[PDB]
Amino acid sequence: MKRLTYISKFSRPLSGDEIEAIGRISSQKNQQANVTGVLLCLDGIFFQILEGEAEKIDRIYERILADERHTDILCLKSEVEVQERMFPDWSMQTINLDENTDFLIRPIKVLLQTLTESHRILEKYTQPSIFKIISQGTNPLNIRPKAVEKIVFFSDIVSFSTFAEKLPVEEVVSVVNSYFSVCTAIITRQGGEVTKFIGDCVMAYFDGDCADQAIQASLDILMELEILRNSAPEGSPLRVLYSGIGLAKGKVIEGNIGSELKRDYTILGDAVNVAARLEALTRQLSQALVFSSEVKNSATKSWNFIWLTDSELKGKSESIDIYSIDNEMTRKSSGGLEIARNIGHYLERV
Amino acid sequence: MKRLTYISKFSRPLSGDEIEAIGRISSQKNQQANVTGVLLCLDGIFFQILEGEAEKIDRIYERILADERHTDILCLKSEVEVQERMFPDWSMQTINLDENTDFLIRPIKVLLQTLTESHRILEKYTQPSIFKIISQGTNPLNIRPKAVEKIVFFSDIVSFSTFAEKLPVEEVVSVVNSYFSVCTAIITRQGGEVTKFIGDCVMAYFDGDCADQAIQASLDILMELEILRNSAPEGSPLRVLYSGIGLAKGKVIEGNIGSELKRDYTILGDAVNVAARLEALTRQLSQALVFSSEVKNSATKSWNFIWLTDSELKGKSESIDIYSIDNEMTRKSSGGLEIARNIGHYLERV
Ligand SMILES: Cc1cc2nc3c(=O)[nH]c(=O)nc-3n(C[C@H](O)[C@H](O)[C@H](O)CO)c2cc1N(C)C
Ligand SMILES: Cc1cc2nc3c(=O)[nH]c(=O)nc-3n(C[C@H](O)[C@H](O)[C@H](O)CO)c2cc1N(C)C
Repeated sequence: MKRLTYISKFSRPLSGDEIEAIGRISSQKNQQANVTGVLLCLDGIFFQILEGEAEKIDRIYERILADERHTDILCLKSEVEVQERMFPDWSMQTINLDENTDFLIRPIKVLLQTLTESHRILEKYTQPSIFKIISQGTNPLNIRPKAVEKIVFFSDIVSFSTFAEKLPVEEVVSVVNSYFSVCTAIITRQGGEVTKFIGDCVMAYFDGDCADQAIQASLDILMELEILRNSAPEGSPLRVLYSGIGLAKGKVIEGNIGSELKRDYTILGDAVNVAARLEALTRQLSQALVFSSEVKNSATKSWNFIWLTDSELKGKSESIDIYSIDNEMTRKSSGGLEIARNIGHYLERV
Repeated sequence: MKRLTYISKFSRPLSGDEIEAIGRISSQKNQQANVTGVLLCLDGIFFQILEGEAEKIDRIYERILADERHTDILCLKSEVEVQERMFPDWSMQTINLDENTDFLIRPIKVLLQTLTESHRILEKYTQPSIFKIISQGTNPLNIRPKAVEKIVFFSDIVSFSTFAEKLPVEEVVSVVNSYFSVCTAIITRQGGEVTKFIGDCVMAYFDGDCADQAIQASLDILMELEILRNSAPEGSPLRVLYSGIGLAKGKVIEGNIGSELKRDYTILGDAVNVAARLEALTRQLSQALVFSSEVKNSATKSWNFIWLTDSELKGKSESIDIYSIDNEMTRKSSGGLEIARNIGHYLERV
């Protein structure tokens, strides 16, 4: 079978009566499906273990995930090869530790709480792909390195040094984090993975056969930033936030790369270098979005490709043909590269 | 008072009798010091909460940290402003959950275990500075951004593309991770912080008044790699592993930078760019280690500085004077940059 173990946070307060009530209705709809498990709660935190049929389990959990009485739902463990059940006795036993006064459950309550808020902290510092992998039923640390084709995405803020020059530290961080949120949301919805931030640069990747998603995610980012600029308060740093984006494609190594005590599940390869180099040429080329020939040809949609240049770098000494896409949004975003050359004054007066 | 909460792993097996025995001797030496708390164990994992006087607490914990009957000791929480005690009743009560059969502690045992291995996984993906900050009694997520002077360290592998060209993926990752371990150990012991890996590049920083530690950590790395090369098996990829290092100094922003769901506690500033640019010139300059004028002058030891060049980049259009240090190790390491231009053949035959 499949055994899922998750934790979540109360969206708003709940009383034992509502908790127990969710317990009962849980047990019933569970008995119907031969699903077994436990539900605990401790100071506004839910713990649950559910076991049963794969298709059954995922369907319950899809409903648990869209239920608005809890949030920050995180799968701690997914076992997909289960043959045994740990909670044969309960369709959905519920244990409210808040009310518990028992002598040994007490020291155990404060451990749980401390373990949990700690885990919550680490979650915030943890790459998204790690929890994906965990929810797909694998331990990230056990994945062997592998060669894979990827589209690599690289982006940064135009004239970011002017920002950090002129703005108080809290505004600078605020601006960068806004940027990073915009990119991460759109890249994730489009099926990609944001893998690293460095300075004000985003690095991400999509599966090798997803050039169209890479390009679209990028056009969407340009669009989102345009909404954000024209929507921002008067004098806002935000009104002159502009990005350059660079796309490349290549075979890369995917896996656990790092020192002994600290690793990233990430990629490593020539395409990472190429995408970064491409993004850096967006100033010279006056194109907010630049990508390689291979990204272009690997694309299968009717994009309005424009040949930009024949350019050198690296490497093997061969010139690489560089492309963008011509439409209202890239034109506006490309014009924004010029604007961004001279925002020091504007920024000065925030 | 101060309340410390940590978890650790059994270095080797222990029986309840040894566990309880550590409990008793714990309770006694604790009663002596007005220290209170709890010790739990669950399948080869120790949980402990200790409360008492700051100087008392740190002294016990210094002894706990160097005790070889457990490992992977991680402080989950440090409270330094405590006025109340949660475990007034026990100098060191011990609760072995392994033996427990109680009806509700049972579902609680499997939660603890799952929460814990999960937390263990995330630890591996988590920056070192986060646990430092936690052990110093602060929640990393609550630290406001701040301007600070830093020496930024940047390093990478010479001709790394030849490696990823010629070597199987497992060897490539093995080689990079070896590199990253060597740098991280030495940078950490010398008081610095490795903050990010990107491709095969390390980025780190030291406090602004620690140029001497920055330089020494770097010389030590060159030395460590030399030991590693000349110590490696015949034909090993390792025997042609070489690094270039770049040091810069400047005022930077330190803080939580990232999207909503994923952040790094890191730095951001011109000095980060400058150090990277400096490291890239190590090929041109034929100097394994290059650093800026400011790093030099901020240094207070009798280093054997050699002026390298007057170089341009960035930025503000001003030429920056670039330095290295002249001794047997930098000379050997600088000669290694030439060697590394032509290791494709050697690597081919591994
Ligand atoms: C902690 C918690 C546990 C839940 N467990 C279950 C569950 O085990 N089975 C189930 O069908 N539905 C559940 N639910 C919610 C149910 O999916 C929905 O109430 C109904 O099944 C939708 O018809 C749970 C909800 C919870 N809330 C408080 C966040
Ligand atoms: C789980 C565990 C808890 C410990 N707790 C304590 C403790 O609470 N107080 C203390 O003085 N010493 C301890 N110790 C170890 C002691 O520091 C040393 O045995 C002596 O104090 C050194 O004289 C603990 C050791 C442990 N091992 C099994 C990893």
